[PDB]
Amino acid sequence: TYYLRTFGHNTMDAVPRIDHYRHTAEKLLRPSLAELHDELVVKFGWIKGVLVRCMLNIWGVMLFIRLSWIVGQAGIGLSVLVIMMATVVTTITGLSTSAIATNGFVRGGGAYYLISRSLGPEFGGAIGLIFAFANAVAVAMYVVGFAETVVELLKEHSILMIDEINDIRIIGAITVVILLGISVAGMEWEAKAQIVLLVILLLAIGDFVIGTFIPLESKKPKGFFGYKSEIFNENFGPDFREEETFFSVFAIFFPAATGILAGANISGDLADPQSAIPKGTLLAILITTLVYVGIAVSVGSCVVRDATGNVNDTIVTELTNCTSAACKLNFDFSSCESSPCSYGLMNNFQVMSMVSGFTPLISAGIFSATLSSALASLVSAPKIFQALCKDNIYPAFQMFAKGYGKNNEPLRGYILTFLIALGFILIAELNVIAPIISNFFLASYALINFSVFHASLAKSPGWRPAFKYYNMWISLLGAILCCIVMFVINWWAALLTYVIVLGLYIYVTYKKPDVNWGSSTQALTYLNALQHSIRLSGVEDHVKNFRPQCLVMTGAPNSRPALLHLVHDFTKNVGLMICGHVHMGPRRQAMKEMSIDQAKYQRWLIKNKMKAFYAPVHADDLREGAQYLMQAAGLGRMKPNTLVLGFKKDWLQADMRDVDMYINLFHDAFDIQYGVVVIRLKEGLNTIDVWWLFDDGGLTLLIPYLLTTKKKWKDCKIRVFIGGKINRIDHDRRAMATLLSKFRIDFSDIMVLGDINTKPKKENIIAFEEIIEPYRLHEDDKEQDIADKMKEDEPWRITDNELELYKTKTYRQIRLNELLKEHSSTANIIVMSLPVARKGAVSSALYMAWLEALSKDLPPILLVRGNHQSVLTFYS
Amino acid sequence: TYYLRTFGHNTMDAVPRIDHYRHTAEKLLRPSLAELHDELVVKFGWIKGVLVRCMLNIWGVMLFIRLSWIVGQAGIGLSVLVIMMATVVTTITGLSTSAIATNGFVRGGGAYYLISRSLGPEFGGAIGLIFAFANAVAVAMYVVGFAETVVELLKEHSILMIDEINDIRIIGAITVVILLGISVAGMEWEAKAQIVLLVILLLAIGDFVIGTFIPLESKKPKGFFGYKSEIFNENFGPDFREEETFFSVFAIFFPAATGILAGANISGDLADPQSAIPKGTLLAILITTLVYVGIAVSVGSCVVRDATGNVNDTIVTELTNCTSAACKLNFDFSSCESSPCSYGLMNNFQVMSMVSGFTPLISAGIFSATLSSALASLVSAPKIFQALCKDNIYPAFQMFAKGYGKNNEPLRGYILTFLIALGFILIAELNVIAPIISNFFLASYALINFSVFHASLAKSPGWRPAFKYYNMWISLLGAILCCIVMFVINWWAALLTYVIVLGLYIYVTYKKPDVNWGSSTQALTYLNALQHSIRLSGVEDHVKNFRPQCLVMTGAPNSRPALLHLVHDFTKNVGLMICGHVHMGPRRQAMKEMSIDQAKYQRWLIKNKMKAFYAPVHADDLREGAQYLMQAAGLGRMKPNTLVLGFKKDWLQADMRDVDMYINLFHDAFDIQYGVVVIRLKEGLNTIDVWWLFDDGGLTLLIPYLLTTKKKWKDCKIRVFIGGKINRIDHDRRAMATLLSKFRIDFSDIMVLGDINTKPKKENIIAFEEIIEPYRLHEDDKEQDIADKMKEDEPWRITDNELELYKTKTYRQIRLNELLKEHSSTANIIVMSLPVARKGAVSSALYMAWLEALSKDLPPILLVRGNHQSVLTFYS
Ligand SMILES: CCCCNc1cc(C(=O)O)cc(S(N)(=O)=O)c1Oc1ccccc1
Ligand SMILES: CCCCNc1cc(C(=O)O)cc(S(N)(=O)=O)c1Oc1ccccc1
Ligand SMILES: [Cl-]
Ligand SMILES: [Cl-]
Ligand SMILES: [K+]
Ligand SMILES: [K+]
Ligand code: NA
Ligand code: NA
Repeated sequence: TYYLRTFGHNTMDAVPRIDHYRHTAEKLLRPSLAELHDELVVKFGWIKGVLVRCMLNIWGVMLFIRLSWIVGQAGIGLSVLVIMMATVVTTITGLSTSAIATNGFVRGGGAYYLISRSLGPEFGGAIGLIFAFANAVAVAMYVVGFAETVVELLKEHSILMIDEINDIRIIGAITVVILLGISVAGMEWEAKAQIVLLVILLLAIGDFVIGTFIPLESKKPKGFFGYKSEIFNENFGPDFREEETFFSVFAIFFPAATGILAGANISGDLADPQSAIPKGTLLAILITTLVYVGIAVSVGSCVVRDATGNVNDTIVTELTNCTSAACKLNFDFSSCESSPCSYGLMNNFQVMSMVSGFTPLISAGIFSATLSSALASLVSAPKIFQALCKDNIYPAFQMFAKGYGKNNEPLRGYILTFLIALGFILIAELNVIAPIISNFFLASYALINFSVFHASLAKSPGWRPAFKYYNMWISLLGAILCCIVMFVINWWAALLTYVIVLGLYIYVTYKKPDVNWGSSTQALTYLNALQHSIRLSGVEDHVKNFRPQCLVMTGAPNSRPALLHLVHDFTKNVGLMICGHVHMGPRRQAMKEMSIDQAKYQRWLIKNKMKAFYAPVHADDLREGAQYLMQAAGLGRMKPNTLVLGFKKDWLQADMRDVDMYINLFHDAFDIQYGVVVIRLKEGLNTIDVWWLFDDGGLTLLIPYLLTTKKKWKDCKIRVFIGGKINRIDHDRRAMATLLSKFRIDFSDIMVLGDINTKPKKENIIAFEEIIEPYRLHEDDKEQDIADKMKEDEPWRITDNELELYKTKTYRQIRLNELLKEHSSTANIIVMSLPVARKGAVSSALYMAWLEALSKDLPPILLVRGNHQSVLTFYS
Repeated sequence: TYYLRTFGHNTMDAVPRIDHYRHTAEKLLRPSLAELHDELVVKFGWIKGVLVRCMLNIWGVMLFIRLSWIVGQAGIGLSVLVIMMATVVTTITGLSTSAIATNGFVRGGGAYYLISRSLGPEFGGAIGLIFAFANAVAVAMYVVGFAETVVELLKEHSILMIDEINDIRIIGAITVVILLGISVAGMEWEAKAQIVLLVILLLAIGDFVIGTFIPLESKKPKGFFGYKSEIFNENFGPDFREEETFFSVFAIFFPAATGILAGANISGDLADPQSAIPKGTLLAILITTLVYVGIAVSVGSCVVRDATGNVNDTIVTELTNCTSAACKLNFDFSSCESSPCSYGLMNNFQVMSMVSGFTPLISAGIFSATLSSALASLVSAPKIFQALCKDNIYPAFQMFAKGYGKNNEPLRGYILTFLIALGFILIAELNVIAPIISNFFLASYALINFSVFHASLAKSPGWRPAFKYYNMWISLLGAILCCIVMFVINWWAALLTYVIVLGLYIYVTYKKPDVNWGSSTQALTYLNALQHSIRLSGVEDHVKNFRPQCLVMTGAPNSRPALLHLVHDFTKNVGLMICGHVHMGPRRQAMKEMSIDQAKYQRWLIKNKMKAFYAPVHADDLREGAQYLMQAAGLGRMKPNTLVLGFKKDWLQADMRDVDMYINLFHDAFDIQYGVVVIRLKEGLNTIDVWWLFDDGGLTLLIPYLLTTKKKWKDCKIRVFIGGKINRIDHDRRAMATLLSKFRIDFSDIMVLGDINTKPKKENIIAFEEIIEPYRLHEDDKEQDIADKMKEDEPWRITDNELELYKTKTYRQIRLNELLKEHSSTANIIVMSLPVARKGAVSSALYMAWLEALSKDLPPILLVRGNHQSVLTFYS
């Protein structure tokens, strides 16, 4: 029966499957909500790819040469502490790297890809460039270590080509060329070389361990004695026998702990990360740390610090106190504290190859240790560089993004890193440059830990690490410790690397590349905005804290640029600006139109440096869309309180439905207690005159003050016009002066006008009547059928009863325009009180004609009507 | 002739008057917008009340006693440097005080009133308590200085009552009693006493200056020589003949620079501030600094450092070189370096009373200098205390706010400060206390400067200070310098004062007093929220940055508390919660209802730790108000994307118009790309089962993950139910497991059901039909009048054609409820996919019955339908 078929076969709705969430690597092409609702070649495992590579990269030129010197200059306990501090740093860094790795599929590159996809392209580009350069230099430094041991073994025998430095450069160039050859040959060959070096190095470590368990009398003159408790108690203690300190020993040891990201830098060639990187990196760190601690302890409890290389030392046991621990085992290697004696645990770096068995085996271990790390860094650098260049963060380096072969191999990057390493090898004296490279590595580790902390601070639902044990405070502590260790090693190198990081960050944030990766920075932006708004929602309103929160019915924010600039003038950095656009038409097309317009106009607002919000709505007409915006726009206490309208210039030649809707917008704004600002200015193209004739709470006074508080209008002086009575001009002038001095509003002059409430000129009244003519109802000259006109061609038709009952207001508007023409004709901008027409008593056409008559033939003028709630105060 | 009357007489709209902005000190007030729209005893001047008080408070014990010691230890140049540094601190503090005091009317109080009204009651209360205590201690300090000079002048004669440390207390108690008496007498009496002390002190200064232009041979054995250029060139340079440094000298000098707020603590008795405090304080600071500099230079270029007072010191032109500025004038006061000589600039503090003429005049200058400052502190402390107590910030001190007499005089505070000063006088050894009091004053000054900087960083339109020359960077610099100077003297005193300020601030912010003064803190809250939202508006959306932005149709947010808590569970700290309320009725009453409910419900939300926004609207019905909210609610990119509704539990016993409106809310949400979440739980009042059978983009999966994120559901494990095919259970289960492992969604078990698509039980289908019957159209048994029935009692009437076209979907809902009953009966919460009914094809009643049949008789269940835009991702 079909009752037992595939669920979801008898419906259009699709069951969840991986094909709906897969970008490119289809099935059923998951149905849209409308369709359901609308009316009808080389891959490595974690062992060979991560564990082995990190293992080899960590173990370099120090495990077999300089570690004994460290256990000599500092005690066994102090050496263990030095090891454990860097181990803690690398362990926290590895935990953070794992947490970043288990968040999603990592395409290619290493630490760069993780950092850039975690917290964006600025830190990402900075750390990518710095880490790539650090690996390129580390190639030269490991090769220089190889050259040093080669020339040392040649000088031990009878062989020398040129001066020691020149021979070092000559051999190092050859080895770097050979390493470039192996790297170019491909990744499988690199892996084979890596595993053979791993087995040789493990054999060398076993050789050393077996050697320390078989003491011989030939090495008795040396420091070798074979795990004598006297040596243990003697070497346990900080004997710094030169211009050396604990911090300097830590600075010397720290480069050994690096290389933890060799496996993570291969992510572009791993079978799958999110399973390989975490366990491989953690196991590598654990094993390397255990080996370091064990070998340090063994060499400290088996070799004495000072030793004289002569069989002439005797064990006769003659009369001697010999409080030192050298004599307790025998008289060999004693009393070379007066003059510099040849060797021991403080003057010999070959002691590792001494206390062992087969010494050429230890030399081969040296070669393998220093060459595996160089190969790892030489592979690591171009992968990171190519991953960063594919993103085109720095357009100048686009050439190095190319790949070759079946597996994308950056041969240009290989050539570039080979050239950089070769250049740094010819110098061959890199002890000055080593702290800078260590600080670069530390900066990369610190920003990895900060990446985890920052992604955990922002609470993005898409953070979701698969790897547990990644506490955010532990990662923040790891970043802090990385910075501290960076400063401990060569303070000025740390300052310089901070300078480079900051400069690259600024350059990237100025270039502003067009990439969107869902970084933790954007999530943190959202979280900050939400938390700040929630905090603001609990703040009680107060009069001194009032701001003009303006909703402007600009439609497209491009139609009236000058108007939007003017509104921005008294809103930018003070209050809120919402650009309201109402879209009409069929719903399906209008939704797409709004989606396109939102992006386009928000981008235009950002590009033109406007601090405005775009608020598009869909409604059947302008009035109800404005109703939507005036009822619901905003969030919490950031809702608008003022409606800003551009003057309807074409109302004379337009359908009176449109002007009726304009005036109804006025009425609705007054209905829900909004202030209204009407702006009339010439869109084609020093005093600010404020005619404050009616008390609206002070909005018509507050707007021009905010105008003068900006640099654009800083040179314009506010002068005030108020209404008064003749023969009392000075009294009212002084009252106004004291009133706005209590408001601390700077003014240049106050003009009291007594010519208001006087009949305007005959020509002006004739012109107003001529303008009014085609909108009169003329009920006096008509029969009772005019009531039908009052319900069909209306309520915009102008009646005779209201034209006679409001003739005072009409004359006041005309006379006020005459006064504005006579006085404020040469003002930069005019702010004037906006008349309020009582709803249900004044037709739309009469209101619009009042505004036209009052505003005609004037410089930029603002008609303002406040909410009649107090907006100013003179109380503290 | 009425055309020339008062403007605004023939209209209802008023003209701007002072009475419209006056709290209590009439007229007809300002007419409301609705009315125009809706259809039918001691006061001081700045000279006496500020300038004199500040000059008297600044000049204390040091001006006439220890200034010479400072000029002796440090050089003339370093003395001028110390004076200028303290002057810079006090001048920036005075500019900041001026800027704060020229904003609004300052009722009473002093620096407390300014600080509290500028940046709120927390810092305000802290600094009020600290400054009041500091002035109370300073009373005892100045009284102790007066007692010390009295006892010194008594010991110069043969008079002595008891041991010096006890005679000091005996005299100091008497002087503090007399000071309390004169303070209690009244303001006018205190002013007269201050004026006479000012004239006596000016006479003493003139005495010193007149006596320095009169070199007498009787004072020649001492350091007095009378402006010899050798002394000028010799008294430069820092010769510290003790364990004293430059910083210690500065610490000794700084208490002389304080007292700059004496005229600002009298603000409650000034004729008018905003004009008295600025000019008076600045002029007082300038005058005091000029006098300090002149006195330092004069006494440095006139008196030598060391002087062995003896007539036997003569200069008979003996054979000697003596390359020092002692013999160049004469042999007097020469060679007292082997043993400490009796006096001079370094060993004498009475040198001021010696250089001058009449010496008792200088002693009276000492007395006036100490007593005027003590009186100023004793007056200022209770004024600040009673201003702080009138606000009830600390309700334990409410008894100290009451005043007696015509002018409100805090007599209780007077007794309190008298008792504190008397207690500190009995100790009589306050040199340990001194750094604490200096640090208290410095903290007060620093927070004044920070008040100006804060009010300038926030850009409140109501900041508007009347005093220019108040650059905010200079104020920030002054605050930083005040902190630095606080640290320079007695670092641990600075730590202690920071501890007290921090503790008082925490206590006040925990007590949360009910005041609202329009502080700069609230303005900065608004500015920060706006800036963060503007920054967020320029952030491109990404899939892994998606958050659930939910608009919940709660109505009153306390009607369904369990539903509100559940929505909060997956919204708190992640995404946005908007509580939508639709208000109906007449507009005039509904606006007032909305205004009341906004405050009430926002306060209720805050008081229950809910991070939700209240969004009330006025609309004709629920549907169009919800349309308002879905179209316009939110600011920028912080707009809702999901609609959350509670289940209509009473839909059976309700008018079908309401349920039709509910289902139309569903359809409208689906129309504009909104997810819908339906929640059905018992309002009366461990696994999370997710039955997500259709791919909505992942919202049905994302919500219960966010549920498990919270600590309330941290013990609940997500287990998943999907629809599959029999005999392919394991393959589908594995596919689901890998899909949600790529999503990093932790699950306990996956259950695949093949029993879906099978016919439900007979009893359940019978019950569904019985519930359905009352809303059936039954057109098969009727005539063409059913078409009219399908237009009036409609479109909620259920047709037979759709009941047959969607019988499979009905059976699926019933069967799914059976499966939920048998499987998820014990779950803590159930999340299930929400069926999508195609608009125009399924009646409202059929859709509601589908939901009811699906979710009936179950634990708390969520029906979720996502946007069908991708919400999860497995890409990094
Ligand atoms: C940034 C680390 C890159 C390799 N450099 C580093 C590696 C190791 C090691 O153990 O991997 C040990 C040392 S060190 N302190 O010399 O013993 C190294 O410092 C060098 C090496 C050679 C030239 C100059 C500095
Ligand atoms: C916080 C300031 C309160 C007054 N105390 C202060 C005032 C003046 C002055 O000139 O007004 C000078 C000094 S001084 N020369 O440093 O001792 C004063 O320190 C004293 C005074 C007496 C007892 C202990 C400390
Ligand atoms: Cl690394
Ligand atoms: Cl003060
Ligand atoms: K290493
Ligand atoms: K003083
Ligand atoms: Na290596
Ligand atoms: Na004084």
